[PDB]
Amino acid sequence: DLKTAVFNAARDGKLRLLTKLLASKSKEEVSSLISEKTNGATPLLMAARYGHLDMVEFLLEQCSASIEVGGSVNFDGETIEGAPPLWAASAAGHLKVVQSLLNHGASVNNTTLTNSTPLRAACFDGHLEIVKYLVEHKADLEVSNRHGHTCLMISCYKGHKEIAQYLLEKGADVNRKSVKGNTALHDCAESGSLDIMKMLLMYCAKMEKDGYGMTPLLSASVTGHTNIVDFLTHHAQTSKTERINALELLGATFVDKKRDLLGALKYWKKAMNMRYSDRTNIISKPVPQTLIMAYDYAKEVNSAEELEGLIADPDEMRMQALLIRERILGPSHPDTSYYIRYRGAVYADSGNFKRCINLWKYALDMQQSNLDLSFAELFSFMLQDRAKGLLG
Repeated sequence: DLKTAVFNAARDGKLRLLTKLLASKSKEEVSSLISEKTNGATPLLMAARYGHLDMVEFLLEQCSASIEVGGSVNFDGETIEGAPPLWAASAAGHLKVVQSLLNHGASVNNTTLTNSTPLRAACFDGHLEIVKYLVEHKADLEVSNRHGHTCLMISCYKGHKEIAQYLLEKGADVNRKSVKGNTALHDCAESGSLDIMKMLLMYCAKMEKDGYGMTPLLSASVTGHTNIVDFLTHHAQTSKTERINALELLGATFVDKKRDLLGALKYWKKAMNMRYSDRTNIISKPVPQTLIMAYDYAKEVNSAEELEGLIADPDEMRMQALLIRERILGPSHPDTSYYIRYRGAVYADSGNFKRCINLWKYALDMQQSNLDLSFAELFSFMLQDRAKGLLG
Protein backbone atom coordinates (compact mmCIF):
# COMPACT_ATOMS: atom_id res chain seq x y z
CA ASP A 1 0.00 0.00 0.00
CA LEU A 2 1.11 3.55 -0.75
CA LYS A 3 0.83 4.58 2.92
CA THR A 4 3.57 2.26 4.17
CA ALA A 5 5.53 2.85 0.94
CA VAL A 6 6.02 6.55 1.64
CA PHE A 7 6.69 5.76 5.31
CA ASN A 8 9.49 3.30 4.53
CA ALA A 9 10.93 5.71 1.96
CA ALA A 10 10.97 8.48 4.58
CA ARG A 11 12.55 6.16 7.17
CA ASP A 12 15.42 5.34 4.78
CA GLY A 13 15.86 8.90 3.49
CA LYS A 14 15.20 7.80 -0.12
CA LEU A 15 14.29 11.14 -1.64
CA ARG A 16 14.18 10.31 -5.37
CA LEU A 17 12.19 7.17 -4.54
CA LEU A 18 9.70 9.15 -2.44
CA THR A 19 9.11 11.86 -5.06
CA LYS A 20 8.44 9.08 -7.58
CA LEU A 21 5.78 7.66 -5.25
CA LEU A 22 4.04 11.05 -4.91
CA ALA A 23 4.26 12.10 -8.57
CA SER A 24 1.00 13.57 -9.92
CA LYS A 25 -0.78 13.30 -6.57
CA SER A 26 -2.99 16.15 -5.40
CA LYS A 27 -1.53 18.47 -2.75
CA GLU A 28 -4.39 17.47 -0.44
CA GLU A 29 -3.66 13.77 -1.04
CA VAL A 30 0.08 13.82 -0.31
CA SER A 31 -0.65 15.79 2.87
CA SER A 32 -2.95 12.95 3.91
CA LEU A 33 -0.22 10.45 3.02
CA ILE A 34 2.52 12.22 4.99
CA SER A 35 0.24 12.70 8.03
CA GLU A 36 -0.29 8.93 8.30
CA LYS A 37 0.87 6.93 11.31
CA THR A 38 2.71 3.66 10.64
CA ASN A 39 3.88 1.60 13.62
CA GLY A 40 2.91 4.62 15.72
CA ALA A 41 5.15 7.03 13.78
CA THR A 42 4.86 9.55 10.94
CA PRO A 43 7.19 9.84 7.94
CA LEU A 44 8.53 13.11 9.40
CA LEU A 45 9.18 11.59 12.82
CA MET A 46 11.20 8.82 11.15
CA ALA A 47 13.12 11.18 8.85
CA ALA A 48 13.92 13.44 11.81
CA ARG A 49 14.81 10.58 14.16
CA TYR A 50 17.30 9.13 11.66
CA GLY A 51 18.75 12.48 10.60
CA HIS A 52 17.63 12.47 6.94
CA LEU A 53 17.91 16.24 6.44
CA ASP A 54 16.91 16.42 2.77
CA MET A 55 13.94 14.17 3.54
CA VAL A 56 12.89 16.37 6.48
CA GLU A 57 13.17 19.43 4.23
CA PHE A 58 11.17 17.73 1.46
CA LEU A 59 8.36 16.53 3.73
CA LEU A 60 7.90 19.96 5.33
CA GLU A 61 7.76 21.71 1.95
CA GLN A 62 4.89 19.35 1.09
CA CYS A 63 2.98 19.83 4.35
CA SER A 64 3.99 21.12 7.79
CA ALA A 65 0.87 19.72 9.49
CA SER A 66 2.64 16.84 11.29
CA ILE A 67 5.57 18.90 12.64
CA GLU A 68 4.17 18.73 16.19
CA VAL A 69 2.67 15.20 16.00
CA GLY A 70 4.32 12.86 18.49
CA GLY A 71 4.75 9.14 17.96
CA SER A 72 6.76 6.00 18.69
CA VAL A 73 10.55 6.06 18.36
CA ASN A 74 13.15 3.50 19.35
CA PHE A 75 16.33 4.44 21.20
CA ASP A 76 18.65 1.51 22.00
CA GLY A 77 15.91 -1.12 22.23
CA GLU A 78 13.62 1.13 24.29
CA THR A 79 10.43 2.54 22.80
CA ILE A 80 9.49 6.13 23.65
CA GLU A 81 5.90 7.24 23.10
CA GLY A 82 4.45 10.59 22.07
CA ALA A 83 7.81 11.91 20.84
CA PRO A 84 7.58 14.79 18.32
CA PRO A 85 10.16 15.19 15.52
CA LEU A 86 12.18 17.93 17.24
CA TRP A 87 12.51 15.85 20.41
CA ALA A 88 13.61 12.74 18.49
CA ALA A 89 16.10 14.74 16.43
CA SER A 90 17.50 16.32 19.61
CA ALA A 91 17.74 12.97 21.42
CA ALA A 92 19.52 11.36 18.45
CA GLY A 93 21.94 14.28 18.10
CA HIS A 94 20.98 15.44 14.58
CA LEU A 95 21.91 19.11 14.85
CA LYS A 96 21.11 20.04 11.24
CA VAL A 97 17.67 18.46 11.55
CA VAL A 98 17.18 20.33 14.85
CA GLN A 99 17.99 23.61 13.10
CA SER A 100 15.72 22.77 10.16
CA LEU A 101 12.66 21.86 12.25
CA LEU A 102 12.98 25.07 14.28
CA ASN A 103 13.21 27.05 11.02
CA HIS A 104 9.91 25.55 9.92
CA GLY A 105 8.47 26.69 13.23
CA ALA A 106 8.60 23.59 15.44
CA SER A 107 7.67 24.29 19.07
CA VAL A 108 10.85 24.22 21.18
CA ASN A 109 9.18 22.99 24.41
CA ASN A 110 6.78 20.36 22.97
CA THR A 111 7.50 17.31 25.14
CA THR A 112 7.08 13.56 25.07
CA LEU A 113 4.38 11.91 27.20
CA THR A 114 6.63 12.08 30.30
CA ASN A 115 7.09 15.84 29.75
CA SER A 116 10.67 15.47 28.57
CA THR A 117 11.57 18.53 26.46
CA PRO A 118 13.96 18.46 23.49
CA LEU A 119 16.47 20.25 25.74
CA ARG A 120 16.22 17.47 28.33
CA ALA A 121 16.83 14.87 25.60
CA ALA A 122 19.92 16.73 24.41
CA CYS A 123 21.26 17.09 27.97
CA PHE A 124 20.65 13.37 28.60
CA ASP A 125 22.83 12.19 25.72
CA GLY A 126 25.34 15.01 26.04
CA HIS A 127 24.71 16.92 22.78
CA LEU A 128 26.27 20.24 23.77
CA GLU A 129 25.87 22.04 20.44
CA ILE A 130 22.16 21.08 20.34
CA VAL A 131 21.68 22.19 23.97
CA LYS A 132 23.04 25.60 23.00
CA TYR A 133 20.94 25.88 19.85
CA LEU A 134 17.76 25.00 21.78
CA VAL A 135 18.50 27.53 24.55
CA GLU A 136 19.26 30.22 21.96
CA HIS A 137 15.83 29.43 20.48
CA LYS A 138 13.95 30.00 23.75
CA ALA A 139 13.93 26.50 25.27
CA ASP A 140 12.72 26.71 28.86
CA LEU A 141 15.48 25.59 31.28
CA GLU A 142 12.98 24.93 34.07
CA VAL A 143 10.41 22.68 32.36
CA SER A 144 10.98 19.42 34.23
CA ASN A 145 9.78 15.90 33.48
CA ARG A 146 6.86 14.30 35.31
CA HIS A 147 9.05 13.34 38.28
CA GLY A 148 10.22 16.96 38.53
CA HIS A 149 13.71 16.07 37.29
CA THR A 150 15.29 19.07 35.51
CA CYS A 151 17.77 19.47 32.66
CA LEU A 152 20.40 20.60 35.16
CA MET A 153 19.75 17.53 37.31
CA ILE A 154 20.16 15.04 34.46
CA SER A 155 23.31 16.82 33.24
CA CYS A 156 24.79 16.46 36.73
CA TYR A 157 23.58 12.86 37.00
CA LYS A 158 25.25 11.93 33.68
CA GLY A 159 28.45 13.84 34.53
CA HIS A 160 28.13 16.25 31.57
CA LYS A 161 30.33 19.04 32.93
CA GLU A 162 30.31 21.35 29.90
CA ILE A 163 26.51 21.12 29.58
CA ALA A 164 25.99 21.70 33.31
CA GLN A 165 28.35 24.66 33.10
CA TYR A 166 26.50 26.14 30.14
CA LEU A 167 23.05 25.67 31.71
CA LEU A 168 24.37 27.44 34.81
CA GLU A 169 25.80 30.28 32.72
CA LYS A 170 22.37 30.67 31.12
CA GLY A 171 20.70 30.94 34.53
CA ALA A 172 19.40 27.48 35.48
CA ASP A 173 17.96 27.45 39.01
CA VAL A 174 20.49 25.49 41.07
CA ASN A 175 18.05 24.84 43.93
CA ARG A 176 15.17 23.10 42.08
CA LYS A 177 13.73 20.06 43.88
CA SER A 178 12.18 17.03 42.21
CA VAL A 179 8.93 15.53 43.50
CA LYS A 180 10.92 13.25 45.82
CA GLY A 181 13.14 16.17 46.90
CA ASN A 182 16.15 15.39 44.71
CA THR A 183 18.39 18.40 43.88
CA ALA A 184 21.23 18.72 41.38
CA LEU A 185 23.66 18.41 44.32
CA HIS A 186 22.19 14.95 45.04
CA ASP A 187 22.70 14.01 41.38
CA CYS A 188 26.38 14.95 41.69
CA ALA A 189 26.69 12.98 44.92
CA GLU A 190 24.96 9.93 43.42
CA SER A 191 27.18 9.98 40.32
CA GLY A 192 30.43 10.95 42.07
CA SER A 193 30.74 14.09 39.88
CA LEU A 194 32.97 16.16 42.17
CA ASP A 195 33.92 18.85 39.63
CA ILE A 196 30.25 19.48 38.88
CA MET A 197 29.42 19.61 42.59
CA LYS A 198 32.09 22.30 43.00
CA MET A 199 30.61 24.19 40.06
CA LEU A 200 27.16 24.05 41.70
CA LEU A 201 28.60 25.39 44.95
CA MET A 202 30.05 28.34 42.99
CA TYR A 203 26.37 29.27 42.63
CA CYS A 204 25.84 28.67 46.36
CA ALA A 205 23.57 25.65 45.79
CA LYS A 206 22.06 24.70 49.15
CA MET A 207 22.62 21.26 50.69
CA GLU A 208 19.17 19.95 51.63
CA LYS A 209 17.49 16.72 52.68
CA ASP A 210 15.59 14.88 49.97
CA GLY A 211 12.37 12.94 50.53
CA TYR A 212 14.26 10.05 52.14
CA GLY A 213 15.89 12.48 54.59
CA MET A 214 19.18 12.35 52.68
CA THR A 215 21.62 15.21 52.22
CA PRO A 216 24.03 15.12 49.27
CA LEU A 217 26.67 14.06 51.81
CA LEU A 218 24.59 11.08 52.96
CA SER A 219 23.64 10.20 49.36
CA ALA A 220 27.36 9.92 48.60
CA SER A 221 27.90 7.73 51.67
CA VAL A 222 25.01 5.46 50.63
CA THR A 223 26.24 5.03 47.09
CA GLY A 224 29.91 4.81 48.13
CA HIS A 225 31.49 7.74 46.31
CA THR A 226 34.45 8.47 48.58
CA ASN A 227 35.57 11.47 46.51
CA ILE A 228 32.32 13.29 47.37
CA VAL A 229 32.37 12.20 51.01
CA ASP A 230 36.00 13.30 51.44
CA PHE A 231 35.23 16.70 49.89
CA LEU A 232 32.06 17.40 51.84
CA THR A 233 33.39 16.23 55.21
CA HIS A 234 35.90 19.12 54.90
CA HIS A 235 33.21 21.62 53.85
CA ALA A 236 32.17 24.15 56.49
CA GLN A 237 28.48 23.58 55.71
CA THR A 238 28.56 20.09 57.26
CA SER A 239 28.54 19.88 61.06
CA LYS A 240 30.79 17.56 63.07
CA THR A 241 27.94 15.14 63.83
CA GLU A 242 26.98 15.07 60.14
CA ARG A 243 30.59 14.28 59.25
CA ILE A 244 30.83 11.45 61.78
CA ASN A 245 27.57 9.85 60.63
CA ALA A 246 28.53 10.15 56.96
CA LEU A 247 31.88 8.45 57.60
CA GLU A 248 30.26 5.67 59.65
CA LEU A 249 27.53 5.10 57.02
CA LEU A 250 30.20 5.08 54.30
CA GLY A 251 32.01 2.41 56.29
CA ALA A 252 28.81 0.35 56.37
CA THR A 253 28.59 0.74 52.58
CA PHE A 254 32.16 -0.58 52.34
CA VAL A 255 31.14 -3.67 54.36
CA ASP A 256 27.93 -4.54 52.51
CA LYS A 257 28.16 -3.08 49.01
CA LYS A 258 31.94 -3.06 48.40
CA ARG A 259 32.70 -6.16 50.56
CA ASP A 260 35.79 -4.31 51.80
CA LEU A 261 36.29 -4.71 55.55
CA LEU A 262 39.68 -2.98 55.61
CA GLY A 263 38.23 0.08 53.89
CA ALA A 264 35.27 0.12 56.27
CA LEU A 265 37.57 0.09 59.30
CA LYS A 266 39.50 3.09 57.96
CA TYR A 267 36.34 5.20 57.88
CA TRP A 268 35.02 3.89 61.22
CA LYS A 269 38.33 4.80 62.89
CA LYS A 270 38.29 8.26 61.30
CA ALA A 271 34.76 8.81 62.65
CA MET A 272 35.65 7.41 66.07
CA ASN A 273 38.66 9.74 66.32
CA MET A 274 36.32 12.64 65.63
CA ARG A 275 33.81 11.42 68.23
CA TYR A 276 36.58 11.70 70.85
CA SER A 277 38.64 14.62 69.52
CA ASP A 278 37.21 17.13 72.02
CA ARG A 279 37.78 15.50 75.41
CA THR A 280 35.25 17.97 76.88
CA ASN A 281 32.45 17.34 74.31
CA ILE A 282 32.40 13.63 73.44
CA ILE A 283 29.95 12.63 70.70
CA SER A 284 28.90 9.23 72.04
CA LYS A 285 26.95 6.63 70.05
CA PRO A 286 23.17 6.98 70.44
CA VAL A 287 21.53 3.99 72.12
CA PRO A 288 18.69 2.34 70.15
CA GLN A 289 15.32 1.47 71.67
CA THR A 290 15.95 -2.30 71.91
CA LEU A 291 18.41 -5.05 71.05
CA ILE A 292 17.53 -6.91 67.83
CA MET A 293 17.59 -10.70 67.49
CA ALA A 294 18.35 -10.48 63.74
CA TYR A 295 21.44 -8.40 64.58
CA ASP A 296 22.60 -11.08 67.06
CA TYR A 297 21.73 -8.56 69.80
CA ALA A 298 24.86 -6.57 68.93
CA LYS A 299 25.51 -2.97 69.88
CA GLU A 300 27.68 -0.39 68.14
CA VAL A 301 31.28 0.01 69.25
CA ASN A 302 31.68 3.14 71.37
CA SER A 303 35.45 3.63 71.67
CA ALA A 304 38.65 3.35 69.67
CA GLU A 305 39.60 0.27 71.71
CA GLU A 306 36.45 -1.62 70.67
CA LEU A 307 37.35 -0.86 67.03
CA GLU A 308 40.86 -2.34 67.30
CA GLY A 309 39.64 -5.89 67.76
CA LEU A 310 37.23 -5.86 64.81
CA ILE A 311 39.00 -6.96 61.62
CA ALA A 312 39.56 -10.53 62.85
CA ASP A 313 35.79 -10.69 63.56
CA PRO A 314 34.07 -10.20 60.19
CA ASP A 315 30.73 -11.29 61.61
CA GLU A 316 30.84 -8.48 64.20
CA MET A 317 31.66 -6.03 61.42
CA ARG A 318 28.65 -7.16 59.41
CA MET A 319 26.39 -6.62 62.43
CA GLN A 320 27.92 -3.17 63.04
CA ALA A 321 27.15 -2.20 59.45
CA LEU A 322 23.50 -3.20 59.97
CA LEU A 323 23.27 -1.29 63.28
CA ILE A 324 24.83 1.79 61.66
CA ARG A 325 22.55 1.76 58.63
CA GLU A 326 19.35 1.42 60.65
CA ARG A 327 20.48 4.21 62.97
CA ILE A 328 21.38 6.65 60.20
CA LEU A 329 19.02 5.82 57.31
CA GLY A 330 16.13 4.60 59.46
CA PRO A 331 13.54 1.89 58.89
CA SER A 332 11.69 3.65 56.05
CA HIS A 333 14.74 3.99 53.77
CA PRO A 334 14.66 1.20 51.14
CA ASP A 335 18.39 0.50 51.55
CA THR A 336 17.87 -0.56 55.17
CA SER A 337 15.64 -3.58 54.53
CA TYR A 338 17.53 -4.25 51.28
CA TYR A 339 20.88 -4.78 53.01
CA ILE A 340 19.31 -6.77 55.87
CA ARG A 341 17.95 -9.14 53.19
CA TYR A 342 21.31 -9.18 51.39
CA ARG A 343 23.10 -10.12 54.62
CA GLY A 344 20.52 -12.86 55.20
CA ALA A 345 21.15 -14.21 51.70
CA VAL A 346 24.88 -14.38 52.41
CA TYR A 347 24.21 -16.39 55.57
CA ALA A 348 21.91 -18.71 53.63
CA ASP A 349 24.68 -19.27 51.09
CA SER A 350 27.08 -20.22 53.91
CA GLY A 351 24.53 -22.62 55.43
CA ASN A 352 23.38 -20.43 58.36
CA PHE A 353 19.68 -20.67 57.63
CA LYS A 354 18.48 -19.63 61.10
CA ARG A 355 20.44 -16.37 60.92
CA CYS A 356 19.14 -15.94 57.37
CA ILE A 357 15.49 -16.45 58.36
CA ASN A 358 15.65 -14.09 61.35
CA LEU A 359 17.16 -11.37 59.15
CA TRP A 360 14.51 -11.92 56.46
CA LYS A 361 11.77 -11.92 59.11
CA TYR A 362 13.05 -8.63 60.55
CA ALA A 363 13.27 -7.00 57.11
CA LEU A 364 9.68 -8.01 56.29
CA ASP A 365 8.40 -6.77 59.66
CA MET A 366 10.30 -3.52 59.08
CA GLN A 367 8.88 -3.10 55.56
CA GLN A 368 5.32 -3.82 56.72
CA SER A 369 5.54 -1.38 59.66
CA ASN A 370 6.60 1.60 57.49
CA LEU A 371 4.22 1.61 54.54
CA ASP A 372 2.10 4.79 54.16
CA LEU A 373 12.47 -4.53 45.64
CA SER A 374 10.91 -7.93 46.37
CA PHE A 375 12.57 -11.34 46.12
CA ALA A 376 10.47 -12.18 43.06
CA GLU A 377 11.32 -8.92 41.28
CA LEU A 378 15.00 -9.34 42.12
CA PHE A 379 15.03 -12.92 40.85
CA SER A 380 13.26 -12.13 37.58
CA PHE A 381 15.38 -9.02 36.98
CA MET A 382 18.59 -11.02 37.51
CA LEU A 383 17.92 -13.82 35.01
CA GLN A 384 15.93 -11.57 32.65
CA ASP A 385 16.54 -12.79 29.12
CA ARG A 386 19.73 -10.90 28.29
CA ALA A 387 19.86 -12.70 24.94
CA LYS A 388 23.62 -12.39 24.47
CA GLY A 389 24.81 -13.33 21.00
CA LEU A 390 21.32 -13.56 19.47
CA LEU A 391 22.06 -10.64 17.14
CA GLY A 392 25.77 -11.44 16.79
